[PDB]
Amino acid sequence: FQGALKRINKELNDLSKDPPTNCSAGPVGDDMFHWQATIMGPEDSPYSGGVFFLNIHFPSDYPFKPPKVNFTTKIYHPNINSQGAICLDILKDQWSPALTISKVLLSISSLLTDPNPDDPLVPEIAHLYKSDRMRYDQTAREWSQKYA
Repeated sequence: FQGALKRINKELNDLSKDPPTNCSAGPVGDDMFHWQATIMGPEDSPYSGGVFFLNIHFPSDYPFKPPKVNFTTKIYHPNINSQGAICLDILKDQWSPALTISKVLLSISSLLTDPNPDDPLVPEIAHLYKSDRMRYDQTAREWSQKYA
């Protein structure tokens, strides 16, 4: 998309002018299609105080295809797997070119507060979330401390 860079520039400027709460992101190096992000664990969650890094790759077709967002920090969450993949609706079928990386980051932060156990990337964690929520919560706390 001859116009993807202009849009990533628009978004860089606005994540700068009006940043998402408990989040930051920006380019890494001379490669504008490659961002990194930091998300602070939300306080009303077992991720509280944890500091999570994310890798972002904008597709050549951006904003028509969603960014590919991966956690680089290890994390115990039913919608996030070993490779850092995030099962999030707006990264998949609910993407629109009218969405922004800021909105993506805020939805990820909401996902940390409110997991979706019924659309899991990790079945065992999802099951523990539904059946013994404090076991999941304690582990999420342990992992936040060890890895984040």
